[PDB]
Amino acid sequence: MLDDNRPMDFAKDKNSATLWAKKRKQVWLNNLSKAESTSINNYIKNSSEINSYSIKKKFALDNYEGIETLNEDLKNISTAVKKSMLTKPLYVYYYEANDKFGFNQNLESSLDSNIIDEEAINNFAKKISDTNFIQDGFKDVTMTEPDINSKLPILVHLKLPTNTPAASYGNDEENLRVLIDQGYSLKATGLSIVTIKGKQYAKVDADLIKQLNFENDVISASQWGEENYAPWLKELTSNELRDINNYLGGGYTAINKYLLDGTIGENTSKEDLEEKISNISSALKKRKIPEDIITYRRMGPNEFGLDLNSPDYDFNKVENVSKFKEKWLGKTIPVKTFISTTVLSNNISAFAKRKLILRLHLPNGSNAAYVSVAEGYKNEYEVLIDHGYSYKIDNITEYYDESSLGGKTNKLIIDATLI
Ligand SMILES: NC(=O)C1=CN([C@@H]2O[C@H](COP(=O)(O)OP(=O)(O)OC[C@H]3O[C@@H](n4cnc5c(N)ncnc54)[C@H](O)[C@@H]3O)[C@@H](O)[C@H]2O)C=CC1
Repeated sequence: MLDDNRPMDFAKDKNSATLWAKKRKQVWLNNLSKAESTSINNYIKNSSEINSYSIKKKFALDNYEGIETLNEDLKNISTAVKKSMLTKPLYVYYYEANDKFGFNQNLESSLDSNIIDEEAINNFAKKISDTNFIQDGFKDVTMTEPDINSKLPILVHLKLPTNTPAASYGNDEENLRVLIDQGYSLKATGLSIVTIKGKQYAKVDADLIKQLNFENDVISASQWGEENYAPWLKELTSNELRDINNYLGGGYTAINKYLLDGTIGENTSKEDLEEKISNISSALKKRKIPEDIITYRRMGPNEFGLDLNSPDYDFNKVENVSKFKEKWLGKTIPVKTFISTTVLSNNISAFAKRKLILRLHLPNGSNAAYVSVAEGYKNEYEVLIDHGYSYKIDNITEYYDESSLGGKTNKLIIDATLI
């Protein structure tokens, strides 16, 4: 009922925005548990810390204790906002940085700070297409077109669909914000220039979408693999099953080395390698990925032309993160090798200290399989991707892994699209 006579978009009508939010926020607060009241209060005081923490937690090792009360806030904020789901779409607004669209070209013209550079905006148009932008942590927004200057170059005009958990909160009763639950992504649906207060901003029209992404959800992940790839396991020829099994159990080292640059062990044969590759690849073509899905990979430095002892690989120095972002952002990288990925965001013991975390949008219809359906892959959550695809690099986001086992280092989250 609270959405009855509001529009989908309040535009600049700050007064209508307020009336709607007030009645909504009052009812929602009286529906909260004390633990939820407290956690939403914590989100007002330090939303940044909480959101940063959600990232650390999801990419952690299994035995990650973390910080107790922020585990609580993560849960309570999530259950809180689910008590305030929209009954019809709501457009919302917020100023945004270059970073969140993986864009590092200045959008301002050099001549007039009020005027957007034409070639910049053209590259931006290319860059934001064919990409779902994952939004980490919670996202709080506003109800109307901002009326004040921004130092940021972009205005996002974001459509929240029906049933989005989206709660009215805040200290300023005449400018209540909207608190959006975890787990969502952004898909652009338009680009234009808007002029607010004499200045031009790049306006991104976008839809808020939900991609399948299990993060730490082990029960859901495996249930998905079983349902979608047990028949696949049934149909494997003997040799296909054998050589998938060889690959998985340690054969990958020699197989991907060979795919990468043709290396053969002296006791190894060329023909054995080619036969193994042909049986694995043929297997990976038998049942296309049935729905868009995020998968993850702890990547070694060699995958970006870096050695473990290369100086450029020290991401604890600000300068090295910048030159890496300079080098790979927007780039398409061919992948000659099979790609071992995991559908869980969890760090993995054998690869705990790798600094490069792939977060891959794996499209419907890709030649890949949930191989851990096979017997004796308890605790394995692998999707294996056919060789010869490519990475479109969408974004690079740093976070700091404080853990002793993780390597007490900054690490780079590489959002990418398989093409
Ligand atoms: N790495 C991961 O996140 C996952 C690993 N696994 C399991 O781990 C084992 C595979 O270990 P990995 O080291 O991931 O195998 P891999 O053959 O992909 O990696 C071997 C080494 O070669 C490098 N490399 C890989 N692809 C390359 C390319 N295109 N160009 C240049 N260098 C490249 C890697 O950085 C790594 O140092 C398998 O048993 C698999 O089941 C399973 C799921 C995910």
